[PDB]
Order: sequence, then C-alpha cells, then structure tokens
Amino acid sequence: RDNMASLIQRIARQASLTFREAPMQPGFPENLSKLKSLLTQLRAEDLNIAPRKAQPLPPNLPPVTYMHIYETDGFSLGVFLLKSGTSIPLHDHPGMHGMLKVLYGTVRISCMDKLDAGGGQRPRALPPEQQFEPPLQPREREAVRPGVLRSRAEYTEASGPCILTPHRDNLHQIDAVEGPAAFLDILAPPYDPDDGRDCHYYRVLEPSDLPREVWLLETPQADDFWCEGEPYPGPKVFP
Ligand SMILES: [Co+2]
Repeated sequence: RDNMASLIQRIARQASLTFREAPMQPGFPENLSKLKSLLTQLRAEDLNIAPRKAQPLPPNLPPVTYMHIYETDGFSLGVFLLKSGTSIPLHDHPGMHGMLKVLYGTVRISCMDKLDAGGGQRPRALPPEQQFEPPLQPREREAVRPGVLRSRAEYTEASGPCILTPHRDNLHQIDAVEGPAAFLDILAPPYDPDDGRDCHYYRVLEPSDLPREVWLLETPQADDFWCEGEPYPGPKVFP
C-alpha cells in the first residue's frame, strides 16, 4: 500500500487509540484486537535491531537494557533486551494492561495472579503449620499472599503477542532461554513510581501441574537486577 507509515508508527498510533461520534469509531475490544494484529506482524528488522548472540556478567554490566520508543499518559512503548542467561524477575503491573512481542531469541514467560476476592476468589492467610525453605520471618508470614501459577511457556518471534490485564496474568517473569532475547513491550497506563503505580517484585515460596496454587511474597528489586538504557535504532515515532 502507498503512503503507509512505518509499522512502529502505526503500532504507536493504534496503542494511542486503544488506551488514550459519526460514524462510530472502534471501542476497546476491537481496538485491542487491532493492536494485537499489528504486533503479530512486527519483526526485529522493522525496528532495525539485529539479533544478538552470546559472560559471566559482572556487577558492572546490566543484565537487561531498555530501548525507549514512545510514551504518553496512556501507554508506554519500548524494547527490553535480555542478555544470555538473564531474566526479568517476577513482577506485577498494578491496574495495567500489557502486551508484548518477541523480536528474537526465546523467552520463558511465567504468568501468575494474586488471588483476588473481586474475582470470586477467597484468599486465605498462610496457615500457621505451613513452613518454607528458607523459613519465613514472622513479619513475612503475615505479608504472604495466595496466588496461582497459570502458565510457564516459551515464546519466540513466531509466537503470538503475550497479553496481560489488570486482573489476569498480571504477574510475570521473563527468562532468556538459550541465549540473548528481546521483546517489544506495551504497557497501559505506564508505571508511575512517583504516583503510586510501582513495579512490584515477588518470589514464589517453597513449602505438580498447572494451574496450581502458590504463595507469593513481595520482595525488593533484586540487588543484581537493573536495566539501563541504550540507543533505539528503529524508525522514530512522530512527533
Ligand atoms: Co512486565
């Protein structure tokens, strides 16, 4: 088609429309579906990103880097690039929608949820006789949350986009499998560490098929996990 904008420009436009009389313009389900359709076509070369290949990783070096593309009050759009053998630890997206698409490599994405009484669940407190390895401080015991591990699959550039919602698959961990990997990430609304919309990390507690119930404990961002910026080489998103 003539006069078509770059795919990344069109993705950014559609995320803007999705998240933010006559004839009626689309609603959220239609828009979300279109956004996912655009993302299924996205390839690494469309962002002028070459697949990387490849340690040990010294503390001096970030395991993951970040390639910023665009953001509004409604959404953020960027690329995360994982080095070999690294992972983005388990974390949530409070009140956020998200969608991601692998550009190269393979990632294992573990998807979970905290049990929510608003979804008809009845979250219980840790029973007193339940013990873990490592053992929990008594203060920790009362901060434990019940959750469910829903899925734990591997995704590549050929997989469909991975979607999460405020209430479904809202917690995830992303491990680079067998070498470096990278993915485009859309989040709506963006994180706001200043306005109380933080990225919270969690660990799964150790007391056989999925879905299965788990116990989750919020934890600080890991000492050795950090993610610094690097130049984005793809087509610019205007303005
Ligand atoms: Co995430």
